[PDB]
Amino acid sequence: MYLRITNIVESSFFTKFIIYLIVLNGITMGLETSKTFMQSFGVYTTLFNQIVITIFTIEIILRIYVHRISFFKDPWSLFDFFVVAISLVPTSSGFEILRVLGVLRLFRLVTAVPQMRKIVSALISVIPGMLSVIALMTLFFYIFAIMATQLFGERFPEWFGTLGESFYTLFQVMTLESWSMGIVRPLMEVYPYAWVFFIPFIFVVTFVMINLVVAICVDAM
Amino acid sequence: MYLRITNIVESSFFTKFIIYLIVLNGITMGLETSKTFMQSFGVYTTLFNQIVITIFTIEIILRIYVHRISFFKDPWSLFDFFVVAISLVPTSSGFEILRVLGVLRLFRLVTAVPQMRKIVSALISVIPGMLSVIALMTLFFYIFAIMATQLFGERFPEWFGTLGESFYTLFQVMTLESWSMGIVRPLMEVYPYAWVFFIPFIFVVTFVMINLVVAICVDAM
Amino acid sequence: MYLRITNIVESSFFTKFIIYLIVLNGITMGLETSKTFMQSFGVYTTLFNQIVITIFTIEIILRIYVHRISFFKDPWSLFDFFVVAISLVPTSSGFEILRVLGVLRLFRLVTAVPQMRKIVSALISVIPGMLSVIALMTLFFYIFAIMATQLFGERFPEWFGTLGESFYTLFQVMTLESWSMGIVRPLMEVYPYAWVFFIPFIFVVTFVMINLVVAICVDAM
Amino acid sequence: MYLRITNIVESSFFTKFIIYLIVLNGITMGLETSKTFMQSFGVYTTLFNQIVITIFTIEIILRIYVHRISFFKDPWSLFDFFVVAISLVPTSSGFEILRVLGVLRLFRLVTAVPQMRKIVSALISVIPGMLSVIALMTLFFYIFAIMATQLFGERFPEWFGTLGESFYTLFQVMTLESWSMGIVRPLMEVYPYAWVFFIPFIFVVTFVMINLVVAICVDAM
Ligand SMILES: CCCCCCCCCCCCCC(=O)OC[C@H](COP(=O)(O)OCC[N+](C)(C)C)OC(=O)CCCCCCCCCCCCC
Ligand SMILES: CCCCCCCCCCCCCC(=O)OC[C@H](COP(=O)(O)OCC[N+](C)(C)C)OC(=O)CCCCCCCCCCCCC
Ligand SMILES: CCCCCCCCCCCCCC(=O)OC[C@H](COP(=O)(O)OCC[N+](C)(C)C)OC(=O)CCCCCCCCCCCCC
Ligand SMILES: CCCCCCCCCCCCCC(=O)OC[C@H](COP(=O)(O)OCC[N+](C)(C)C)OC(=O)CCCCCCCCCCCCC
Ligand SMILES: CCCCCCCCCCCCCC(=O)OC[C@H](COP(=O)(O)OCC[N+](C)(C)C)OC(=O)CCCCCCCCCCCCC
Ligand code: NA
Ligand code: NA
Ligand code: NA
Ligand code: NA
Ligand code: NA
Ligand code: NA
Ligand code: NA
Ligand code: NA
Repeated sequence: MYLRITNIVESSFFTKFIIYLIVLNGITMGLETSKTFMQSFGVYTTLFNQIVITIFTIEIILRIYVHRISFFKDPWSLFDFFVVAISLVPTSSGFEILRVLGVLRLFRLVTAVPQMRKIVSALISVIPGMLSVIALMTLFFYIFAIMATQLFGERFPEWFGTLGESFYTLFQVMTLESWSMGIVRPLMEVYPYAWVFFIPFIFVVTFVMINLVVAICVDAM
Repeated sequence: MYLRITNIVESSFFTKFIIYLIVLNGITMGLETSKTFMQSFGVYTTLFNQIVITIFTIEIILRIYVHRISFFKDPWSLFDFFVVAISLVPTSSGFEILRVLGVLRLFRLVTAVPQMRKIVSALISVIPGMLSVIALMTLFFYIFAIMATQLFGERFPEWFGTLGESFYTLFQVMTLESWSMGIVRPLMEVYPYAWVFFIPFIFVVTFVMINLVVAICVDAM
Repeated sequence: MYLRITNIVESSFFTKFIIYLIVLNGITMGLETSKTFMQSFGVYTTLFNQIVITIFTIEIILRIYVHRISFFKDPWSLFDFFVVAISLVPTSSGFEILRVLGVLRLFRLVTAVPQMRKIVSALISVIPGMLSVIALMTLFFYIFAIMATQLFGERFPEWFGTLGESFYTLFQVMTLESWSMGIVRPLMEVYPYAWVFFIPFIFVVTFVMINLVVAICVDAM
Repeated sequence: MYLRITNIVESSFFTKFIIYLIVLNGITMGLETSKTFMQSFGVYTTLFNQIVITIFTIEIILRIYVHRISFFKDPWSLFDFFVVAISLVPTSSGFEILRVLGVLRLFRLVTAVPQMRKIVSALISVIPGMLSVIALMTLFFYIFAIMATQLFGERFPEWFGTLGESFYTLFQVMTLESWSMGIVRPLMEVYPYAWVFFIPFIFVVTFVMINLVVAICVDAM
């Protein structure tokens, strides 16, 4: 019977039907946002959702027999697998984080549809030639996060009280968001030389970012 | 008589006259801004405006006889047509949006003048090789807008109470405007892990923008 | 005697002496910033300044005889000329704007020193192949400035009350500075669809900027 | 005995041991951040730290005998030397800046590990072909800092009262952070034409940054 199901799974109908459900489930997910819609067509949509996930677990099961070991060596299938399993976890229990991560299954639209695969693939293939710079950056943040924590955390707990708060804050400074009016001007009211820490930080982190972007421009070319 | 008008329309004088009215109408539109100017030369300018639009409907009518089917297959002509038709709708009725969309006819300066067409054309031709990325991005926002709405909308209605509000807020975050001091620091006062949602969002959305620009740099070359 | 002065003007000493005064005057200008320095060495520096400008008017006069018509066809000489004339206007009278524009003479360091000329020249030569885009942008701003003025100026005078205030505000939105928390969120409290005006504005203006930068990247390459 | 130590120092074990201590010290530096961890394992970590720095002074001393004059002509060795010497200065005395600059020794991970050297080297080699532009920029800030100080410092001391304050504020404006809502809108309430100073400043400074990046894009290619 292997070939009988294999010709189902491999068919255009099968794929088109799945893509059809993605778009349908996607639309219905946005409708579940409205409190109004849910007081009317609430149960309609709730049952519709348990229907789709069933059709998708079957689909994933059918796909696995047809592909066996090849399935679990396909990034796109693994994604499909993990995103459907997330969606499988019971409505209650633990936390509702899982209930929300369910919406991630709309990314199956990238999986099921080629051309989307193409862009995602292109975007991703750029990432390996970045990891050395990313690593450098992460070491850099880690070193300045520790300095900021022990230089400013006592008198500025919310922003630098903790290694994590300092990472967060340093990230924010990197995006240049309120770095002066909101963080460094207030800091200087106690520590007039705080600028000797953040200006060089901003220069480096910006300089790197420019280089990182240049990398992708030159390397893709 | 066809050719008699065709030599009018196709002439150098004709175009130069029209461009002359654009610049004249454009200048007059900026003066209609001054409350002072309107209490003096109010009626002067109001009559001048109904005159020009008449001259432009004639022009569009003349252009259509001379070009017929070719006219409505010319992007620039269509623009000219639609931007003049907007301007034709009566002074009152419905809303005053139409009175304002009238000023869009100054983009007729781009139509009437070559060299302008060229740059607009150059800018636009870049857009097809972007739609896959734009599509990816739009799906991306939609998935995160839905997550944010159901994760933050209850306790943060202004920013995430509604799918549209979440789209808006997520857009703002993408521009990096006040994303931390204005949105994510407040959110974390209730949801200490909100940062697990917005930092990866900012990374992805930034990464893409960088790639999108790299695309245009490499692809234009 | 022409050649006698021409060999003075053309000498290394002459140029080196002038550059020496630039750096000296530049340093002294920063010292004139200190209220403390001026209560001590105030008169020392004040006389020193009238000395230098004299040496520079002579220099410009000497240079003109040696170059005649060629002088006033040299951008760098013209700059040198106009920046020294600004500096010549009496200490009082009219406004003190002139007293401040004097510091612009430190840009003579770019003039007098080659290599600086080289970078400035390189930076400038890029500008012609931008003017079509700049023109487009300026028309664009002008059209949206007028729309914003008549859509938001009544209820938001500070930001859109006037064509100029609208230009200013639209510029600010373009830099993405507080565009949402500071301008468009407040606007939406009265005009819930204000977002239909500013989001498309931001997209266009950003898109253009990206293209403009791409232009310089591809064209220099 | 020279060669006896040279085979120690030059060995694979030796380097691997040192990198092992870097990562160990780095990890331990991040734990010294926790107030909790220090009341427990406080002395454990404090002793561990004086141990490592000893091991590193030995290492630097061993490396110097093996390399002599070549050592102090190696950028990476010099860094190693200076970053370890910082770490040597006694726990108290003067200020605690030295205690903090100690954490800079984690950049030893860049020294000790190849591939890291490569990226740092790649990033740095880009800097020479920038110094002309940096120089132009520095002159530029200096001229405008002086203008801003004497135009705005009297009525706006916090932001422009002093040449250094003006440098700081002008830097912030360059990052575009709150330049309008936070600095130029307030300034205009007293000086309605302040915009004639900051808009052209923002244009020039932005233009240059764009060019500077274009330089690195074209020049790296
Ligand atoms: C890799 C480059 C970036 C690394 C640069 C790190 C430099 C850190 C700058 C210090 C910023 C503020 C730190 C600070 O503690 O505040 C200023 C202190 C004065 O306060 P402090 O003495 O700490 O005691 C606090 C008492 N209170 C609350 C009443 C002020 O007094 C000072 O801290 C003065 C600091 C001036 C010397 C710093 C210049 C050294 C640059 C590093 C050179 C080697 C690496 C490149
Ligand atoms: C490639 C094309 C790009 C065009 C470049 C755009 C440059 C436009 C600069 C206009 C900026 C002036 C705005 C301003 O100063 O405040 C707004 C004022 C309102 O002041 P207000 O006190 O209410 O009354 C003015 C009194 N009056 C009429 C006797 C002068 O109201 C006015 O000033 C109205 C002045 C409007 C003149 C605009 C002329 C631009 C030519 C347009 C060329 C293309 C047309 C399609
Ligand atoms: C590679 C990226 C790494 C992250 C991927 C997923 C990792 C999942 C970690 C999540 C674990 C912690 C999240 C969590 O506990 O939920 C926190 C809240 C839900 O409310 P909750 O904190 O339980 O209620 C406290 C407030 N109260 C008591 C006053 C009601 O809701 C929140 O704000 C959580 C923040 C959202 C993050 C949860 C995952 C969404 C991220 C999906 C996209 C990530 C990149 C693609
Ligand atoms: C290529 C290298 C890049 C390295 C990647 C950097 C990622 C580091 C993530 C650290 C973020 C965690 C920060 C955080 O959660 O809050 C700060 C806490 C303070 O909390 P606290 O309540 O005060 O006490 C902690 C209790 N304890 C010790 C028993 C666990 O204090 C701590 O959590 C201290 C934890 C520090 C562990 C850091 C390990 C990073 C390895 C460094 C590798 C390179 C070394 C040269
Ligand atoms: C191509 C760029 C075009 C601009 C180039 C130069 C054009 C010169 C136009 C200046 C004419 C108007 C300036 C002016 O009136 O001075 C305004 C104030 C001085 O105080 P003032 O307004 O007289 O006092 C009123 C306040 N009160 C009564 C309470 C004391 O001080 C100010 O805030 C004026 C704002 C500074 C602009 C003056 C020129 C400096 C720009 C130099 C760099 C421009 C680009 C390189
Ligand atoms: Na301030
Ligand atoms: Na703050
Ligand atoms: Na805060
Ligand atoms: Na807020
Ligand atoms: Na808000
Ligand atoms: Na506001
Ligand atoms: Na305001
Ligand atoms: Na302020």
